[PDB]
Amino acid sequence: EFRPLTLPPKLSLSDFNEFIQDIIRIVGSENVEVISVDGSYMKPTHTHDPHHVMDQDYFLASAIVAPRNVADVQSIVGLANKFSFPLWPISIGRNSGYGGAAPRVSGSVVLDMGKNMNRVLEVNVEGAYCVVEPGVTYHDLHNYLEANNLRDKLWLDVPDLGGGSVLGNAVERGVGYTPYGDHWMMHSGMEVVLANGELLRTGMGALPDPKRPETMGLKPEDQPWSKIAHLFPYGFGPYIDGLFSQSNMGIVTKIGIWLMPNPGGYQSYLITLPKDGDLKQAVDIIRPLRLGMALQNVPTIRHILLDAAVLGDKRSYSSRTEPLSDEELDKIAKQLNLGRWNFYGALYGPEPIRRVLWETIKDAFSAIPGVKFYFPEDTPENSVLRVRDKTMQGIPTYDELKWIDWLPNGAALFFSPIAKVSGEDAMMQYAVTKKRCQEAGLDFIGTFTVGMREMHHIVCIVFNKKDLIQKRKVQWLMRTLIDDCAANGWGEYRTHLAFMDQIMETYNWNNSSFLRFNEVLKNAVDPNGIIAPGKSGVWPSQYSHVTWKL
Amino acid sequence: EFRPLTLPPKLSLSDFNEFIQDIIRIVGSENVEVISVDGSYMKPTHTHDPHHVMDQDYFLASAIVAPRNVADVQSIVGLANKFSFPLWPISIGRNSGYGGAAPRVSGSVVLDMGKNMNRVLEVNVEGAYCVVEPGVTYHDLHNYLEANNLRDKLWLDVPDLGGGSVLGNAVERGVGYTPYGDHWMMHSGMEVVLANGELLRTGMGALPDPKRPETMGLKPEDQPWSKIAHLFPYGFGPYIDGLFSQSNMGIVTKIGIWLMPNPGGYQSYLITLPKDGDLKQAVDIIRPLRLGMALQNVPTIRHILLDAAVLGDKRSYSSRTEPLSDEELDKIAKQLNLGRWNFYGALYGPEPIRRVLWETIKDAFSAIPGVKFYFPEDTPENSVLRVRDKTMQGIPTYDELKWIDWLPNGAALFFSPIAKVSGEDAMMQYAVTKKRCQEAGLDFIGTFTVGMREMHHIVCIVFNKKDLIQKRKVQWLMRTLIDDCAANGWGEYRTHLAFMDQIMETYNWNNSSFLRFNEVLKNAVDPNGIIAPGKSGVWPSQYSHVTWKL
Amino acid sequence: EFRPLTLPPKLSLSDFNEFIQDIIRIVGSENVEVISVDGSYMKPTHTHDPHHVMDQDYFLASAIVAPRNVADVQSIVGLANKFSFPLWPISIGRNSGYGGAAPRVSGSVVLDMGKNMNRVLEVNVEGAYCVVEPGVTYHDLHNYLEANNLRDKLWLDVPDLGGGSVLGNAVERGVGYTPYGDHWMMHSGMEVVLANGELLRTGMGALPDPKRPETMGLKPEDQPWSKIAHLFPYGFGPYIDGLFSQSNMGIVTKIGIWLMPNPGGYQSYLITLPKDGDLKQAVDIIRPLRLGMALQNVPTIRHILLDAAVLGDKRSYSSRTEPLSDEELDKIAKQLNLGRWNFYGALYGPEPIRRVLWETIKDAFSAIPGVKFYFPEDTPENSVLRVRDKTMQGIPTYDELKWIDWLPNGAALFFSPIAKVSGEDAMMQYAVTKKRCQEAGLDFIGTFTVGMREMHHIVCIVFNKKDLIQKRKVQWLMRTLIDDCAANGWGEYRTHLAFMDQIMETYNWNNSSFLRFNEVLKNAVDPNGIIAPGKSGVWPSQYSHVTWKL
Ligand SMILES: Cc1cc2nc3c(=O)[nH]c(=O)nc-3n(C[C@H](O)[C@H](O)[C@H](O)COP(=O)(O)OP(=O)(O)OC[C@H]3O[C@@H](n4cnc5c(N)ncnc54)[C@H](O)[C@@H]3O)c2cc1C
Ligand SMILES: Cc1cc2nc3c(=O)[nH]c(=O)nc-3n(C[C@H](O)[C@H](O)[C@H](O)COP(=O)(O)OP(=O)(O)OC[C@H]3O[C@@H](n4cnc5c(N)ncnc54)[C@H](O)[C@@H]3O)c2cc1C
Ligand SMILES: Cc1cc2nc3c(=O)[nH]c(=O)nc-3n(C[C@H](O)[C@H](O)[C@H](O)COP(=O)(O)OP(=O)(O)OC[C@H]3O[C@@H](n4cnc5c(N)ncnc54)[C@H](O)[C@@H]3O)c2cc1C
Repeated sequence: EFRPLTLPPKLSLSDFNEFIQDIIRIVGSENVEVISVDGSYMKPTHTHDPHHVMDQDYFLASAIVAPRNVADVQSIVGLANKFSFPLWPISIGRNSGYGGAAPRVSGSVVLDMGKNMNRVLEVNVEGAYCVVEPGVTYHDLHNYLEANNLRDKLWLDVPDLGGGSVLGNAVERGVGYTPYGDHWMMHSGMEVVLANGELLRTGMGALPDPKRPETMGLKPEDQPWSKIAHLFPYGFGPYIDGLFSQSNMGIVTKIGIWLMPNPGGYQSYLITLPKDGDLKQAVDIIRPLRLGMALQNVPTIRHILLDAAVLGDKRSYSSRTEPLSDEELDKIAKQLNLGRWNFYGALYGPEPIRRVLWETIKDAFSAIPGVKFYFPEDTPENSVLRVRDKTMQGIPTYDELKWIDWLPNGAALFFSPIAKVSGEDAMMQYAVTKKRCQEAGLDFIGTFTVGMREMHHIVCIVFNKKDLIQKRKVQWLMRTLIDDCAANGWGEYRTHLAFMDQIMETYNWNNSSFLRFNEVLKNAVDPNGIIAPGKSGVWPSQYSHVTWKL
Repeated sequence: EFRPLTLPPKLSLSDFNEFIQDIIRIVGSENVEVISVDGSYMKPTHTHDPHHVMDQDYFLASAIVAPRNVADVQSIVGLANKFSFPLWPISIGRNSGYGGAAPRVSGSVVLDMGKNMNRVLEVNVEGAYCVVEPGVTYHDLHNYLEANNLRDKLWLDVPDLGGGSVLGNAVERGVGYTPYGDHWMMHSGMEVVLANGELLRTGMGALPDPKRPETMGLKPEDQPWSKIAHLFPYGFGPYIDGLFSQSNMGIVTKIGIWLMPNPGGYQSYLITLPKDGDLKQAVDIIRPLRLGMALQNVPTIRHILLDAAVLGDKRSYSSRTEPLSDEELDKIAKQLNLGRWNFYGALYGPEPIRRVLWETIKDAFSAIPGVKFYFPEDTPENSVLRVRDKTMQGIPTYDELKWIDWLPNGAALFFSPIAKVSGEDAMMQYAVTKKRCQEAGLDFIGTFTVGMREMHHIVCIVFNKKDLIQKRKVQWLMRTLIDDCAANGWGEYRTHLAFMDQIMETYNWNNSSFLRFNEVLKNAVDPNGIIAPGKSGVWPSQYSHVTWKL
Repeated sequence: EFRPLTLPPKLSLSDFNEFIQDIIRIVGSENVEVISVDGSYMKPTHTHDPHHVMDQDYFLASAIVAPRNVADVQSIVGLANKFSFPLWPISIGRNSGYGGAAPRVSGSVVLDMGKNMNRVLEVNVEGAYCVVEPGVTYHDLHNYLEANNLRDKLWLDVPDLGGGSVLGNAVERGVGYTPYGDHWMMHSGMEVVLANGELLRTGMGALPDPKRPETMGLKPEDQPWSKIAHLFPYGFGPYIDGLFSQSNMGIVTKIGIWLMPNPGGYQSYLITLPKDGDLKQAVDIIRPLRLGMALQNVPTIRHILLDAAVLGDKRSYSSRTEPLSDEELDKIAKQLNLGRWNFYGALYGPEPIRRVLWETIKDAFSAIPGVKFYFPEDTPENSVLRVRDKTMQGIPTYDELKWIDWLPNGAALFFSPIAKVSGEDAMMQYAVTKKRCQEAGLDFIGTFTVGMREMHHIVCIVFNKKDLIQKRKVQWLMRTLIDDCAANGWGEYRTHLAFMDQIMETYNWNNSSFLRFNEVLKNAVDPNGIIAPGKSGVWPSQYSHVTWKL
């Protein structure tokens, strides 16, 4: 195809056409798409940001290319290196709130790994691990377990929605809600295509499977792994895996992800905290419990509007364009039988062990007046608890997508700082965030997800994507939260394409020593700068900081 | 000081002398040492390998330099870069069985970070972490906790001996025996001096602590960390921490290590397995128990000779120069009230939870005929269980050093492959290893340490370091084990200076893609190749592979 | 001389010694100084910052070198380039409050141009200009005019103290108080030694004086200038002069500065403004008057404590360690017969024109209740008006040095933002600055100097240089003021060595385009980076930003 809306830097129309004809020859006209529609969560867009905070076509692919297999990715990298054409690899492209599948550099080729590199490569029972390609969503892996009846031996660990890619999410250091919720830490053994196009496998994945007649003559990509590849992540020498998470250091083609054995017992629960201020003592109560494993999974502390927005848009609770008052938030909480903060958790394993932990939890939470305790059965059919009850056992749902519809043409942008696990720090972060949302004309919507010694604070900014003024207030809000949080010693763990530079600039101890070190690494492994330039604020030397940073 | 036995590559005597005078002016004559004695575990040698498998002076420093602080390390790096002088950083230098403090390249300056960079920088109760410099041995950190009474709030995680550096051990991906036994995974926030001499801090350590009057004007090295630095390891962007473990990518000056809260209950235990063949069923029993967390810590399966060697040298059990027969191992086991394999573990937490897990463990292990169960009280005063009862609660001991004295001038060399957690794989690795020890004229001595989905098989080769013929059989044994194990699909997780190249060559999937990628990274960050060239087989471009590899 | 406390980067002791011997052979032992005392304003120190906000030896020369002439500077530049030794040129080195004579990079050679390159090269009556070398202080040029009776034809333009170098001050874009107060704009024709060591002359100074018998054979440095050299600054082509002010682009050896003809009438005056709040209306009154030239010179609006501090230390007005209250400032104002703000100006020219402008000024200022008007005769012997009456006619005094002694071991640090000439903007800047001084435990001391469309706000931070806690509060105050002011859209016009990087980082529109452009220029003209690296935040490529910025 002939003429794209945006060409990547320094490339001529003729070169773009020579390039696209070269790729069409490799992958088939059916797998290549030239951009000369926001779509849905259902069938994600792969050209731009469906939840566009900047203009809709601000972050835009010149073309979307779907490799059929690893050999196609090596060839496409060969061609991107020959023509100096930047690639933007995606797995599923549902990074909603983080830019969807849009490239950081406009004119890049969006590399859709997901459409054809789809396979559940292995489900190993005794080692309790799975091996997956980029296109395996959580829903897909769930169906795979069900079809082979593996559900009674191994459980999954899923984020709030089930359509994300198991690999994509793990390489972004995404989070789920069972004891295996730290997705990046459950990995072991990854396959990567380097920027130079060579194949690399990490850890014990570098220890080759001994030759045998049955595997002779296989392409590298298609060779099995040695026995400890997906069991012990470290291998020998430098542990380079982390270089591939949240980076532009390579294209991840395969990954092993450890899976939890059916625990032989499960019980989810909801603890309702009546006051807005009860966040402080709840978190102080969580702290010791999380550290000594009374709290096994990743429990979450949801703000009343996150549950309300799952249940119905803002127009169903008030016909007010401005942010709900404190008094209106108490009314909504009362109407839903929830508190101002709602703590969701789960117990795993034998009844005798659950019983004792549940008594410990109940007892500690009782120091907060008005606390109420519920199991799924005790709540209404449409309750969030009934949805999260599936979530904390590794079953994928899509119910939580509905809070994005809080406003008319609801688009989401996530502000994701980390807080200490202490009531004091949590209140401070909340107060700082709440204040700026108010100044911006937006309701505060958020969840705290409880890690062992930290909490990920997912502030959910929802705005109408067809309101120019509010889009501008959101950009102002985001950039100010970034700065206020940094001035309070909190950094974000993950962000959207437009804020990558400003968030990396916040990690500037000792005159930006961390970004300089990362640049050095990137320019050595990618001398033509073709793999996702700018991802995480890391720019290869051919991209002037002046021209490209935001 | 004037004339060293061995100069580093390409450096003249005149330049060595200029360099040393330059360093003496920086650190003081008392902190520099020119080598113009194997010592002890008590006062480790810092010039060569005390457990020398090669000739005693084969791996030798030209000089030993002790920086007083981080400014001194930056200045030494600056001088090493000016003169192209290789540095071999050590923390404590007790890497016995792995080369002690010896440099991979002879003529290097051994950088003793531990002598003056000694401080326990912070013990944070609420965040349950500690922050340490290279000189903090486990014993040191234990005494710090005792002195401030922290013992009742926070426990340590220690390897078999207490003299190791908490940081040194973790950057080697060392292993301890409590639930926080995976030392490298308990870290969060490191400070590194790069090869260019710049200071870097990883993760959230890159998000600076907000200015305040009290900390103004501090040198970078001396600035505090922001709140989440030692609570959430990831930070933002590429997670580069693993680039600094088992590597020559930089000189670690500080690290935070997460510490376990007193569990509120503890009970250690020993399960004796009568037959040599009971390893298979034991491991199959361990498998599910480890995966479902009935086994909380890192339990170990010790071979009867490892416990015997702790209790007395070989001469005290037989006056035979050849390896003990099977029948003699049964007699020794009987004499000590141990099995042929001895399973050591521990239970943590409230009595009601310990009770239930202990009944589950006992029950599962009962399927093996002749199994006996003991608590420390049930065994003799000198028992290994009583020593490990301290070990599995994070209390440092030195009792286990005695197995090194199995033979007259006993030296240790560790062969450390990983095995699946399956009886079949374990028996096979053991059989392979046992056969070669026998061909070599050595007793098989080893432990299996149980990770979640893998076991670390520490084969403890002990040899007389004044026996030339046996030293040679030891090198033959090691090199053959390496190849045999790789041919059965097992790689080693850590090794000694003399086998680093042969073990990295084993991790050659896709034509050594892993090592090539590592070399690219090393040459970019260390253009003069001054930081520990050859560490893990990774050689900077100025070190010919032909000249330097073993 | 053998061993300096601090060596410049990458240079050995041997090279330092070769270098120094080379310079001693060029300039004489009497003109070189090796540093192996804060001194006074009387005999300034040339080794470090006498008003040290950082540690006293934080910014320190390795040696001080005094060239006898321009040939010596070219030879020193040649040697600095051969050895890669950084030079820190000073003229007089009285940059008190801005770092004194201290180099930005410690270990630099401080190039004392003033000691021997001292000459008033020319005073031209018809062209009303003077030509000076670095060593000509204002006092010196005043005495030259007096000695030749030029006082009745030409006046000087002096800053608050008379000891500064006429050239040094102008290349820093310093400010004086007569109609020729914009010192950098009164220059025309400069001589510079470039970093490559070549001699350049700017503007019409590049159009050579036509040969004549009398000037044949002169060294370039010693040749006269052509007729328009000091009359028309521009010359032909690119006007590169500004590249040499506040820069490290070269070493200024000569400059011409335009001088005002005796105006044929002069009258200074003081307008006292009773209330703290009267700043707003005063500035709005100033605005139109400045723009239409009723206000001829650079009038100043001094804060009551600046005049009080000239008259006596803080101990003489209160024995309070904390900052004076509002009520105490009113008492002090009353005691001195001053307002809370005191406007100092002057009228120039014939009586009939002065009369009319004075009636216009008086009238406009009468809209502020309680305003009082004074001529020098009307005030006491020790009054500031009597001192500034000399200052606004270009006569040098040293009376104003006394406010530095406000506190026991008083040191000064200047915070120098620019403000619009509007009451609203002035009040806002003052409020911002006042609040932070208070949080820091310091009295607010400052002056506003009135440019045509801008005001220079000289906030005079005075602190005890032997108080560690206060030195730290001072650094906290400065760094916070910088950020607060930038967030309100004000940047500083000049600063101290320790804040140069943070102030240049503030001038980051379009991703720091201004600094990148400056770095490109610096690295082209100074490939060895020897001329004052880091001056104004501008670092040559051999100085890592990570290592060197503050
Ligand atoms: C309502 C809602 C709820 C959410 N809840 C959660 C939650 O609970 N937990 C959570 O973690 N996230 C959550 N998210 C964030 C995001 O939606 C999910 O994390 C999702 O799984 C990410 O999209 P994707 O995995 O389909 O991947 P992709 O868009 O494919 O994103 C992968 C990204 O990682 C890189 N990448 C992906 N594949 C590759 C590859 N093969 N090679 C190299 N780089 C690659 C690229 O940077 C890319 O942009 C939520 C989002 C929404 C809208
Ligand atoms: C009887 C015996 C039992 C043992 N049991 C165990 C056990 O149970 N578990 C276990 O893990 N180990 C064990 N060890 C192995 C080893 O002795 C210990 O791990 C010990 O803690 C390592 O030495 P050190 O920590 O003093 O470190 P060092 O010798 O200081 O070694 C650190 C090594 O890591 C690197 N390094 C160290 N400090 C730095 C730094 N600051 N910057 C960059 N690189 C650095 C270098 O490569 C160096 O050689 C045992 C050894 C013996 C002899
Ligand atoms: C009480 C007090 C009051 C002050 N009042 C005023 C005031 O009213 N107005 C004002 O402008 N300043 C004022 N100053 C600031 C400063 O003290 C004066 O500006 C003083 O004239 C500067 O020092 P110097 O001229 O002796 O120069 P130097 O210290 O010699 O400084 C010149 C600086 O410019 C550069 N430089 C100097 N000479 C050369 C050269 N030959 N080549 C290249 N670069 C060169 C260097 O960066 C150097 O650090 C005041 C200071 C104090 C302590």
